[PDB]
Amino acid sequence: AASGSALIFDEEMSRYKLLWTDPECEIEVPERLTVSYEALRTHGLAQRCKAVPVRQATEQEILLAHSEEYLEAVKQTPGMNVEELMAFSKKYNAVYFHQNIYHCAKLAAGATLQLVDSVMKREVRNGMALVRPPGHHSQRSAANGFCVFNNVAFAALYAKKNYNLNRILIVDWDVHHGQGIQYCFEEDPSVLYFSWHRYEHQSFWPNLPESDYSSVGKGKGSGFNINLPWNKVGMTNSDYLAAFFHVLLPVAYEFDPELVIVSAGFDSAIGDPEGEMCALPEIFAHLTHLLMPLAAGKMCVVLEGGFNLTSLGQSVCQTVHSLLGDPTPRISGLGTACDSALESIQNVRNVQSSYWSSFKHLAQSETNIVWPEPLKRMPASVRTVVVPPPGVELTLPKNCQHSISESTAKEVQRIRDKHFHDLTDQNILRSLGNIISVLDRMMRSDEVCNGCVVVSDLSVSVQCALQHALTEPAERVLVVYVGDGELPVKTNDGKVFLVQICTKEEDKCVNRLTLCLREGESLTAGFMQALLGLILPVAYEFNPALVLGIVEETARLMRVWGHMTCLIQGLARGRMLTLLQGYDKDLLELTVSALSGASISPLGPRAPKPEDVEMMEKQRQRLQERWGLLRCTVSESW
Ligand SMILES: CC(=O)NCCCCN
Ligand SMILES: [K+]
Ligand SMILES: [K+]
Ligand code: NA
Ligand SMILES: [Zn+2]
Repeated sequence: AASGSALIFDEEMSRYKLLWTDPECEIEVPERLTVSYEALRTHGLAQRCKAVPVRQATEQEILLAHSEEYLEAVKQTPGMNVEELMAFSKKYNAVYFHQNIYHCAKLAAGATLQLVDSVMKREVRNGMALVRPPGHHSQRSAANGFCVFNNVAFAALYAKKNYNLNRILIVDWDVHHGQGIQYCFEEDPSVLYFSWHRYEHQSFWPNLPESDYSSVGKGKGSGFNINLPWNKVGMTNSDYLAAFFHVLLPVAYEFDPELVIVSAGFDSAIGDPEGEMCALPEIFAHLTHLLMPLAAGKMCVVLEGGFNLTSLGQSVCQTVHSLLGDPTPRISGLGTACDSALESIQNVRNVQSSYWSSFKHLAQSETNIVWPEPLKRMPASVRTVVVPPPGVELTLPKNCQHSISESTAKEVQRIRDKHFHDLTDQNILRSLGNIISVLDRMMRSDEVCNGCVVVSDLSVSVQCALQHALTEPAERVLVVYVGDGELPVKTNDGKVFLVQICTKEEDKCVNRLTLCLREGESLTAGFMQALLGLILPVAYEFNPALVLGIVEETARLMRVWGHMTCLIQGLARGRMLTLLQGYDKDLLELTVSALSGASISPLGPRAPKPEDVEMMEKQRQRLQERWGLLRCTVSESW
């Protein structure tokens, strides 16, 4: 199984720049690359990546996406003087040429292809290419918007040709529309393109009618182009995460790509002069994290734009941190998307409702500048500690470890002699020492991040885990419970949110999300739909300090548990304690595997039950006034 993250970079791509006055182009500078790599070096991230050399894209590789006439014309720019380079540049929109830019464009393209090969040959899990010039605006026969050749379009076409891939997802979180990518694949259903972008009702460059939400692709490609226009500046973390939970992710997990390519422009970050958005660099840690369960983690991140040298370095670092599996930073202050974003979100969901299962219920009435410096991120010495039943030894990943001090044993006796007088079952009393011992390593030590304990008696286990977390203190605790019945969990004072997956149904508490999913073959689609559209929005807004997972022994869990514990590690810096009632070798191994940051096997294929969709939207109705990140329509004003 693949391990490690590639970092592809070369100083040569910094050796072309603008040679005449042009305020439109002067923001695209060599230092974008140098500042980004040096930021990775400063924080020790570059040294943890597998360096892979750049190469030149060949002529034949360039012809995958560009015309012979355009290549031939660009191939002549190395021989041009300054006056001739200016005249050549003025044939195109917002792009400049330089004696060395043709060379650098072939390197940017070759670097991208190197990244695709390293990931697809399983030599690395994932990676990032820091390249200049950017690519996503370039077109079959035109340079455009600082881009000469379309690096990310190359990558998808190359992955199709050489690895026979049938489904590729391109995520373009740059603040500009990648119209070159859209045109490239607009008729191709094998490539799903998603783009958000500053649009302002077509008044923002590149001012194209087809960058609007109504361009869904053409022909056999209808539905595989998703545009989410931002019609006001100042979009925040909440807007970006609402886009992901309510548009991108439901479509991505349904599509089930075999490879993910990110057009990663960080001009969507606070401080950027082109974007004027307000999302913090930390959000890219989560945008990366939320996509990593796709395609068994095979993700190729390719630099596009980003022009505030400081937000640029910090957002690059947050992305590589997540590629390396480091714990995600906590995002505070999340809430409803703004009205203009909710309007863009409802509009794209409505037009896409003809093509995607997650949105299908919408089609019928019956169903319907300064910001703080990012904190340090670093992997735990031992990421995951495990406490199997006594005697059971397992083959653990190299970053896991098996489980009991005297300090702890006195605490268990104190807890026993106060709250469980009649308790003598020394197997339960063992698990209490394990829970307290594991939690203390999780909360106190930076050396342990999360853990999993097998228990026998849920009530005493859950009470001791929760109460020990709440007095540490962990300001807030998110409980995720798979099972029926009521637990010793009080959700009245706002310190606990309880997500419960059951079979019965329910309650009026707004600190509680109960999901009664009908048994059958459609539960996997239903669970994933609840996870992305309900569980994750609430969990993100709640912002817990610890996540407590609980699985009843009586409980189609194996198919989705791994996706949940991977995605839920976006909360609480990955600090999750899972209690498994009873020994199940497979469930315990999958839990440890996902907690430790291993790749998750893809879901494959379908469509969920209408009764389940109805049940889920009733929950959204009931909760979205308190938890606004749940909202995916504009609220009705009085
Ligand atoms: C790569 C990129 O972000 N290009 C933006 C072009 C701006 C034109 N005003
Ligand atoms: K974009
Ligand atoms: K397409
Ligand atoms: Na110009
Ligand atoms: Zn851009």
